[PDB]
Amino acid sequence: MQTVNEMLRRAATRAPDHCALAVPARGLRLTHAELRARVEAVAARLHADGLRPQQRVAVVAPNSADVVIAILALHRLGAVPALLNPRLKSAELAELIKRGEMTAAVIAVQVADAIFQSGSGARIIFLGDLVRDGEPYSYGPPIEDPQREPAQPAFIFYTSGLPKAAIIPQRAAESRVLFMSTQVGLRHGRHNVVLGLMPLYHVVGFFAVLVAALALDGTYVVVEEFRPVDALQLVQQEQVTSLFATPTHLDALAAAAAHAGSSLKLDSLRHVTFAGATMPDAVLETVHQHLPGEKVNAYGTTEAMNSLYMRQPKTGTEMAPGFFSEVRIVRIGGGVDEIVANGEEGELIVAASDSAFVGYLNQPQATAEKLQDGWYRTSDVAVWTPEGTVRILGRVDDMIISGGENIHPSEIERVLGTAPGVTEVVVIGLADQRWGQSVTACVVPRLGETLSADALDTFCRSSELADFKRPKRYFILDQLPKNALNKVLRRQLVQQVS
Amino acid sequence: MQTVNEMLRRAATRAPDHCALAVPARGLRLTHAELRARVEAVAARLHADGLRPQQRVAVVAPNSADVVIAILALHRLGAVPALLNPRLKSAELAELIKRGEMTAAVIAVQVADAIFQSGSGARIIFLGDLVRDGEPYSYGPPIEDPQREPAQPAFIFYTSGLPKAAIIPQRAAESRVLFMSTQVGLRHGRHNVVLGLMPLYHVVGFFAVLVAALALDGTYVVVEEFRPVDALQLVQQEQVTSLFATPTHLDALAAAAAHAGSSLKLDSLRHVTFAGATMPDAVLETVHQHLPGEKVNAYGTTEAMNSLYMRQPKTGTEMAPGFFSEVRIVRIGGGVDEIVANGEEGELIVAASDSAFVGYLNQPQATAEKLQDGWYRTSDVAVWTPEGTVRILGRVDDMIISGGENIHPSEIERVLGTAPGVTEVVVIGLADQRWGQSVTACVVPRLGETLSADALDTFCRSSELADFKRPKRYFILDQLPKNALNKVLRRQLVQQVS
Ligand SMILES: O=C(O)c1ccc(Cl)c(Cl)c1
Ligand SMILES: O=C(O)c1ccc(Cl)c(Cl)c1
Repeated sequence: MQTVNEMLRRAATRAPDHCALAVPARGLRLTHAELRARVEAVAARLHADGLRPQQRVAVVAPNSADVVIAILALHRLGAVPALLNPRLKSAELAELIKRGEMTAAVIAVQVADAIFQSGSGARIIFLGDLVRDGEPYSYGPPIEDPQREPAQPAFIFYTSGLPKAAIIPQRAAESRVLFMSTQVGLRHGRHNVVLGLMPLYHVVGFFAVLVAALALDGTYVVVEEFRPVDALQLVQQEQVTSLFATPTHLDALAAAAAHAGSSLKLDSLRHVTFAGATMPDAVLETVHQHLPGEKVNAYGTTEAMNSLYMRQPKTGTEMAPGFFSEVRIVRIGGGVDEIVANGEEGELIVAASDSAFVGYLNQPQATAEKLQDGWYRTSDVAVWTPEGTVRILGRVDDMIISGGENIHPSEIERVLGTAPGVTEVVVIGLADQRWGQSVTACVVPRLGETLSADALDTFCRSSELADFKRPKRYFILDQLPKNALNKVLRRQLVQQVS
Repeated sequence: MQTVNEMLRRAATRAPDHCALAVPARGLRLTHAELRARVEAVAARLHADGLRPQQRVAVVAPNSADVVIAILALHRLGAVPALLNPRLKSAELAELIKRGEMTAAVIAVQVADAIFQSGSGARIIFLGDLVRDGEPYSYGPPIEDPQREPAQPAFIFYTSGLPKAAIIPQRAAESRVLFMSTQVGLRHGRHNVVLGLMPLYHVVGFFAVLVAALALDGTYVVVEEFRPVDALQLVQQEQVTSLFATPTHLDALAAAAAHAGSSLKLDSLRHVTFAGATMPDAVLETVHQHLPGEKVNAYGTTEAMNSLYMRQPKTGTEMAPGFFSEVRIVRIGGGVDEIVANGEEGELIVAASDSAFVGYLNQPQATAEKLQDGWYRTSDVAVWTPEGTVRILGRVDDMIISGGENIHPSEIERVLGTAPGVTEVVVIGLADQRWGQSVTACVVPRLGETLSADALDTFCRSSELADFKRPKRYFILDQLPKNALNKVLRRQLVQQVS
């Protein structure tokens, strides 16, 4: 295998004086050699404080040169980084670190108060005490490089109840990186300038963006806070070659690009990648119109990384498997061998091979639901298009079944979201009748505007929606319950209105 | 890990009806699904005949759809293919199969007589008895897929005394393929049409060309016999996207392209790759002038596959390490830690990691000379250019040392090869004086022409060669002893003239 540490180590020998990390904000740059030296010193220092291989260390911080150093430091030492969204509640993080039987928690954030106070036996470490603006606090001699095994735990990332801790084995790193090469077209070389828009607590943010940038002997441009025009300036100033960004980021960037024109020079940008299954047609339309480079839509999971893709996508929902991947669509709640007839909907399952997680930390029931007989079960519904591509319909858990009929709220949400006066819409099935459940739309109006159940129904009737798909009821609301990091709490909304 | 068989298996699920193998000669095409079915049937059939996993099977055949089937069949069964240049002597092949304690030999070639007659206990199998023009002889039920281990032997390839049998472990396949992606820029997709110019008994021919083509869900175009204009027609007719070819092939192709013009449409060709360390400037010049696509010079070995490269090369001798690779230049005949001062010549050594061979079959002395402390020793001399790239000088074994001075015959050969009237030149050091050895040129004249020691000396004196580098003596010959498959027997030549 080639571990993260090895990939970065090897890169450093090939390009020791090339720029690894650029923070144009802080006027900060570090070469590959310089980035190693800090990874080594922060490593030795943690090791001098008692930290040993295989011990789990929480990391809770916004993106920064300093957290990159700390994370690779931890990995280099041998410890297992558990990367947590800093947007979680104090209560939630404290609980996850408690449940994770974690040895320490590297933080930058009162959240510190909470950890102490949860009972958890985790030594609270402030990121600024380890490294500041790329400058580490050094003490102790250099340390061993511990032996790493292919199935051994390497990194922990959390899913989208509470988030589950997916364990990423050592042998997963390489294909978690190289799919950026086989699917997206990135190649080895110092031409590589990669914009760090994706957060580091997400597997794409970490493997596909940070580690890929360094392992191809390129440069990772750190972004602490996303501002659309600022980011487009970075593309121009840094000669950015690729960006991987969220649907929301791209909408921002496309419109700023449009309301710029050839004001900004974006020619260096050859790759614009995104997980755009949930991306509305209109945004995608603006992406092709107003941003340069080859566009690649990508489908993946925390659990198995990349499973599908499309170069130059027409819709955001249909994609095909790439290198490393093997995929099936099976009857919902059936065995991994129950393939569906072509054109019938089912669950997307992907082979659980090198890139796959080895289980959810301390949750073997969840694991046995998800890893069956060598497959990973996405919980996503899909259909095989006549063109031989996979169309993603929505989550199994959001699927409304009304009068014995599969209805996917995301479809309806895409239609309703275009209705004049609508700012947000979530479609849910109410425990009810006609039967099983009834299609219900919950809609927030634009600032100042009214909405009408009647007018929205009229709008739907003029749309493409098949009859049975149309909402039977409308609730107009000032707000949707969003404390799963935005993400709507579909379950909790149902409770609120029923 | 992802083994050859797995890479091809997975591809077949993603692209079952896409064309895997095209033989435009025989008007033959096979989809990925169809190629699996024959691999399975030839597998079961060999297994029904007694063949078991880990048993070594010799393969001696020119390139063809049929040998591709047989080789993958053997691999799929579990047997270990030992691929041998069909241009070797009957005596030599019989001896290698004897030494290789090989269970059977799949052949297409009197060579059959010799094997029987060498004592060797190897069941002689004619390729036409297993599969004919893509059509296999089937019998027996389908068979198990045997368990494969990362360090377990997978394939045997022979070096350039007699050829040594380098054992290629299961875990080597992936990076032996994916360097075509990280260095050369190939990406996954059915756009991939790969021209099979390289022979299948060479690791590039096999991993970088055949397996890469199929594993990226593309098409391998079979070429039984290389004809320059024919091959350029194939590019046009088949929409070839990449070719990997020898220096000799490219010279042919460039001149045929030139003596064609836009007669031939070559636009589909995006990648022209070559191992061009020994490639003369003039040929390279014609390659950039007359062939399209990005040109990539690549350095590699049977033992460790790809170790260096250059996009858009200016000379053929200077290259830089890519993804997977780690490299050093050490003092000749010294420890792997004896790095040289920058600008001093030494031996190129490359880290022995996933892609590396695990040893030479039945030759542990040779192995211990070659695999030391985690490195693979190339036996090639190199220098680090001030630009931070590796300049390959020539083999350690051809290096002439005259008056305590390193002289590389390939350099002198490149100069002398341009001298009017010279068809071939080999430079050797004669056991002699001034001292140690004396630089001697052996030159074959062009058909009908004379050569003069005096005129060649005059030519050299007008060249770039530093004084001490100039040949002290000239032997004009009608022929150079070439029975190491062309390749000159430098040792044997020395004997002839001394
Ligand atoms: O969380 C996701 O959507 C996700 C996770 C991993 C990958 Cl590779 C992708 Cl393309 C998407
Ligand atoms: O035999 C060679 O020259 C050779 C072997 C393997 C590779 Cl990858 C290359 Cl680029 C060249």
